[PDB]
Amino acid sequence: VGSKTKEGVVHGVATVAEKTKEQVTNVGGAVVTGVTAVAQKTVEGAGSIAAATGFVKK
Amino acid sequence: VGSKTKEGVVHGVATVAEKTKEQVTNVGGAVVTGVTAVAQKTVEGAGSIAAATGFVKK
Amino acid sequence: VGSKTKEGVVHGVATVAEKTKEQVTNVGGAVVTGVTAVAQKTVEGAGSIAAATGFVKK
Amino acid sequence: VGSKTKEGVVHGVATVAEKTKEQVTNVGGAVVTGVTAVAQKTVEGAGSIAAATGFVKK
Amino acid sequence: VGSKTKEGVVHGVATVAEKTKEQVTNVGGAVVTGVTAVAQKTVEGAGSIAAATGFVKK
Amino acid sequence: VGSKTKEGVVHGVATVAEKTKEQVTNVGGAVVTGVTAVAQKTVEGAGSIAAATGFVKK
Amino acid sequence: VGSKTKEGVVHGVATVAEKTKEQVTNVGGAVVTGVTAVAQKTVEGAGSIAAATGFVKK
Amino acid sequence: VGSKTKEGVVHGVATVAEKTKEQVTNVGGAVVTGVTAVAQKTVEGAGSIAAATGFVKK
Ligand SMILES: Cc1cc(-c2ccc(/N=N/c3ccc4c(S(=O)(=O)O)cc(S(=O)(=O)O)c(N)c4c3O)c(C)c2)ccc1/N=N/c1ccc2c(S(=O)(=O)O)cc(S(=O)(=O)O)c(N)c2c1O
Ligand SMILES: Cc1cc(-c2ccc(/N=N/c3ccc4c(S(=O)(=O)O)cc(S(=O)(=O)O)c(N)c4c3O)c(C)c2)ccc1/N=N/c1ccc2c(S(=O)(=O)O)cc(S(=O)(=O)O)c(N)c2c1O
Ligand SMILES: Cc1cc(-c2ccc(/N=N/c3ccc4c(S(=O)(=O)O)cc(S(=O)(=O)O)c(N)c4c3O)c(C)c2)ccc1/N=N/c1ccc2c(S(=O)(=O)O)cc(S(=O)(=O)O)c(N)c2c1O
Ligand SMILES: Cc1cc(-c2ccc(/N=N/c3ccc4c(S(=O)(=O)O)cc(S(=O)(=O)O)c(N)c4c3O)c(C)c2)ccc1/N=N/c1ccc2c(S(=O)(=O)O)cc(S(=O)(=O)O)c(N)c2c1O
Ligand SMILES: Cc1cc(-c2ccc(/N=N/c3ccc4c(S(=O)(=O)O)cc(S(=O)(=O)O)c(N)c4c3O)c(C)c2)ccc1/N=N/c1ccc2c(S(=O)(=O)O)cc(S(=O)(=O)O)c(N)c2c1O
Ligand SMILES: Cc1cc(-c2ccc(/N=N/c3ccc4c(S(=O)(=O)O)cc(S(=O)(=O)O)c(N)c4c3O)c(C)c2)ccc1/N=N/c1ccc2c(S(=O)(=O)O)cc(S(=O)(=O)O)c(N)c2c1O
Ligand SMILES: Cc1cc(-c2ccc(/N=N/c3ccc4c(S(=O)(=O)O)cc(S(=O)(=O)O)c(N)c4c3O)c(C)c2)ccc1/N=N/c1ccc2c(S(=O)(=O)O)cc(S(=O)(=O)O)c(N)c2c1O
Ligand SMILES: Cc1cc(-c2ccc(/N=N/c3ccc4c(S(=O)(=O)O)cc(S(=O)(=O)O)c(N)c4c3O)c(C)c2)ccc1/N=N/c1ccc2c(S(=O)(=O)O)cc(S(=O)(=O)O)c(N)c2c1O
Ligand SMILES: Cc1cc(-c2ccc(/N=N/c3ccc4c(S(=O)(=O)O)cc(S(=O)(=O)O)c(N)c4c3O)c(C)c2)ccc1/N=N/c1ccc2c(S(=O)(=O)O)cc(S(=O)(=O)O)c(N)c2c1O
Ligand SMILES: Cc1cc(-c2ccc(/N=N/c3ccc4c(S(=O)(=O)O)cc(S(=O)(=O)O)c(N)c4c3O)c(C)c2)ccc1/N=N/c1ccc2c(S(=O)(=O)O)cc(S(=O)(=O)O)c(N)c2c1O
Ligand SMILES: Cc1cc(-c2ccc(/N=N/c3ccc4c(S(=O)(=O)O)cc(S(=O)(=O)O)c(N)c4c3O)c(C)c2)ccc1/N=N/c1ccc2c(S(=O)(=O)O)cc(S(=O)(=O)O)c(N)c2c1O
Repeated sequence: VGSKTKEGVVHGVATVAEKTKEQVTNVGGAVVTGVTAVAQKTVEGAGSIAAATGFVKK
Repeated sequence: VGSKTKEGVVHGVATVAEKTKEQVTNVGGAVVTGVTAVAQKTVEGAGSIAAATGFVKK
Repeated sequence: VGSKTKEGVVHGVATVAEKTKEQVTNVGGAVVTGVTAVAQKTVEGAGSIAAATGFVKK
Repeated sequence: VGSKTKEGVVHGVATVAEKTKEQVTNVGGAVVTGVTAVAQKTVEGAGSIAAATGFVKK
Repeated sequence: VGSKTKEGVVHGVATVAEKTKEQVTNVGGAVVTGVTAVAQKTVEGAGSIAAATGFVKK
Repeated sequence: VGSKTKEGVVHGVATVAEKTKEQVTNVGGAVVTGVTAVAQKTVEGAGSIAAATGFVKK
Repeated sequence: VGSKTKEGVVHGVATVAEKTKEQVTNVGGAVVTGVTAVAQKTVEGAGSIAAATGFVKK
Repeated sequence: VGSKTKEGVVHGVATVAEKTKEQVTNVGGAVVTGVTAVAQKTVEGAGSIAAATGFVKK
């Protein structure tokens, strides 16, 4: 019962970022800026890769 | 009972970002800016890759 | 019962960041800026790779 | 019952960061700036790789 | 008399070759197979980048 | 008389070769297989980057 | 008379070769297989970077 | 008369070769297999970086 399982895989990626200026200003919240070539696999779990989750209150 | 399973896979990607200026200003909330070549596979789970989830209140 | 399992894998990545200036200013919250070639696999667990999770209150 | 298990693996990565100036200013919160070629595998555990988790209060 | 001169330049390239098998058989001649991101600039010269130049005779 | 001269330049390149098998068989000639990120600048000269130049005779 | 001269330059390169098998068989000629990130600048000279130059005779 | 001269330069290179088997068989000729991050600058000279130059005769 031979079973192969290629899951949550990422291969053969090539990004090129040319940026003269890159700022992230944050006042009161969350920021999630740059993600590249990210992989995940959960079992009885909750995956949440890029989750900027803000709560401003008073 | 040989079963192959190629799931949640990402391969052969090539992005090129040329940006003279890139700003993200945040006041009170959330931001999720740049995601590229991201993969996921959950089992009994809730996947949520890029979720900027704000709550401004008073 | 020979089973192979290639899960949560990341291979063959090549990023190139050319940036003249890159600032992250943070006042009251969270920031998660640069992630590249990150992998994960949980079992009875909750994976959460890049999670800037802010709570501004009073 | 020969089972191979390549999980949470990261191989063949080559990043190149050219940055003339890179600042991270933090006032009251959290910051998580640069992650590259990071791998994880938990069993009965909660993986959380890059989690800038802020709580500003009064 | 300020003169800028961006000549013979190549920047921001990202190729991705996925090939299961790649053969080059040569019997009597020339072959020039793979060129990528190549640049040149001659002055009183003859540029000739990829020149497979065969002469079969008797 | 300030003159800048960016010539014969190559920057920001990222190739990714995934090849299961790659053979070059040569019998009587020339072969020039893999060139990547190559640069040149001659003055009173003849540039010739990849030149497989065969002469089969008798 | 301030003159800058960025010539024959190569910077910011990142190649990734994954090859299960790579053979070069040569019988009677020349072979030039793998060149990467090579730079040159001649003055009263003849540049010739990858030149497999065969002469089979009798 | 301040003149800067960045010529024949190579910087910021990162190659990664993963090869299960790599053979070069040579019978009667020349072979030039692996060159990476090579630089040159001649004045009244002839540069010739990778030149497999064969002469089979009788
Ligand atoms: C993209 C880019 C931006 C800037 C630059 C310049 C100024 C600046 N802000 N300045 C401020 C700000 C505020 C001021 C304020 S306030 O806001 O009220 O507080 C007040 C006052 S005042 O009351 O005293 O009047 C000021 N004076 C303020 C002020 O001066 C900022 C933010 C940015 C400069 C240069 C620039 N880019 N340069 C170029 C220029 C050339 C580039 C060239 S080339 O040489 O032309 O071939 C090529 C290339 S490429 O090959 O890579 O494509 C480039 N990328 C080139 C390039 O990027
Ligand atoms: C990367 C880069 C940054 C900037 C730049 C310049 C200034 C600056 N802010 N300055 C400020 C700020 C505030 C001031 C204020 S305030 O706001 O009230 O506080 C007041 C006053 S005042 O009342 O006294 O008037 C000021 N004077 C203020 C002021 O001066 C900042 C923030 C940034 C300019 C240029 C620049 N890039 N340069 C170039 C320029 C050239 C580049 C060239 S080339 O030589 O042209 O060929 C090539 C290449 S490439 O090969 O890599 O493509 C480049 N990348 C080049 C390049 O990047
Ligand atoms: C950077 C920057 C910041 C602010 C700023 C400063 C103070 C401030 N006050 N905070 C308050 C105050 C009161 C609060 C009160 S109250 O008193 O009862 O009313 C209550 C409550 S509560 O109930 O929630 O408890 C609060 N939370 C209150 C509160 O948070 C706040 C809110 C903000 C403002 C402006 C600012 N400017 N940023 C700059 C500044 C400069 C920039 C420049 S320069 O070179 O300097 O010219 C250039 C450039 S660009 O050309 O590149 O785009 C920029 N983008 C620049 C830039 O972005
Ligand atoms: C950097 C910077 C910071 C701020 C700043 C300063 C103070 C400040 N005060 N905080 C307060 C105060 C009071 C609070 C009160 S109260 O007293 O009862 O009213 C109550 C309450 S509560 O009830 O919630 O408990 C609060 N939370 C209060 C509170 O949070 C805060 C909130 C913020 C403001 C501005 C600022 N400027 N930054 C600059 C400054 C300069 C920048 C320049 S330059 O070169 O210098 O020209 C350039 C550039 S750019 O071209 O590259 O974009 C910039 N972006 C620059 C820039 O961003
Ligand atoms: C760096 C920097 C800092 C601040 C700054 C300073 C003090 C300050 N005061 N704190 C307060 C005060 C009161 C609080 C009060 S209250 O009194 O009841 O109201 C209550 C409460 S509470 O209820 O929460 O307990 C608080 N937490 C309060 C509080 O935190 C705060 C909040 C902030 C401000 C500005 C600032 N500037 N930064 C600089 C400064 C300079 C920068 C320069 S320069 O070369 O110097 O020109 C250049 C450049 S760039 O060109 O490269 O972008 C910059 N970015 C520069 C830059 O970013
Ligand atoms: C020359 C030659 C080549 C091969 C052969 C077969 C398969 C193969 N690839 N294998 C696979 C397979 C699976 C892959 C999987 S999976 O399915 O999920 O697990 C995934 C992935 S991936 O994740 O990376 O996408 C892969 N890349 C996989 C993959 O590459 C490769 C690269 C090469 C096989 C044989 C071969 N030549 N054999 C010869 C050759 C000659 C033979 C000759 S003769 O000399 O020509 O007369 C005679 C005789 S006989 O008379 O005795 O019958 C023979 N038996 C001869 C003979 O056997
Ligand atoms: C690889 C291969 C080679 C040849 C082959 C062998 C000998 C040969 N003889 N040479 C002669 C002979 C005489 C000359 C004469 S004469 O005697 O007066 O007439 C004169 C003159 S002259 O006047 O110019 O001086 C000559 N030059 C003469 C000359 O050059 C020559 C010319 C060629 C033949 C076939 C051959 N097969 N190749 C293979 C062989 C096998 C291949 C296989 S397998 O696994 O092995 O089954 C598979 C596969 S694939 O499925 O992947 O496509 C392949 N492609 C395979 C493959 O390509
Ligand atoms: C590898 C291979 C080589 C040749 C081969 C062998 C001998 C040979 N003889 N040369 C001669 C001979 C005589 C000359 C004469 S004469 O005696 O007066 O007539 C005169 C003159 S002259 O007047 O010009 O001076 C000459 N030049 C002569 C000459 O050049 C030559 C030219 C070539 C032939 C075949 C060959 N087989 N290779 C194989 C063999 C096997 C291959 C296999 S396998 O696994 O083994 O099944 C598989 C595969 S694939 O599936 O991957 O494609 C292959 N491609 C395989 C493959 O390519
Ligand atoms: C020349 C030759 C080569 C090989 C051979 C077979 C497999 C192989 N690779 N192995 C694997 C396998 C698994 C990998 C796995 S896994 O599955 O998850 O565990 C993972 C990974 S990864 O993580 O790095 O991606 C791998 N890289 C794995 C991998 O590389 C390599 C590199 C090479 C085998 C044999 C061989 N030649 N053998 C010959 C060769 C010739 C033989 C000849 S003859 O001279 O040609 O006439 C005759 C005869 S006979 O008459 O007695 O039958 C023979 N038996 C001959 C013979 O046996
Ligand atoms: C490797 C290999 C070699 C040859 C081979 C052997 C001898 C040979 N004879 N030479 C001659 C002879 C006579 C000359 C004459 S004459 O006598 O007057 O006619 C004249 C003249 S002259 O006038 O120029 O002076 C000459 N030059 C002559 C000449 O050069 C020559 C020419 C060639 C042949 C085949 C060969 N096979 N190679 C193999 C062999 C095996 C391969 C195998 S295996 O595992 O072993 O099954 C597998 C595989 S693969 O699956 O991975 O593709 C392969 N590719 C294999 C492979 O490539
Ligand atoms: C390794 C190998 C070598 C040769 C081979 C052997 C002898 C030979 N003889 N040379 C001659 C002879 C006579 C000359 C004469 S004459 O006597 O008057 O006729 C005249 C003249 S002249 O007038 O020009 O002066 C000459 N030049 C002559 C000449 O050059 C030559 C030329 C070549 C042949 C085959 C060979 N086999 N190699 C193998 C062998 C095995 C390979 C195997 S295995 O595991 O062993 O199965 C596998 C594999 S693979 O799967 O990985 O591809 C392989 N590729 C293998 C492989 O390549």
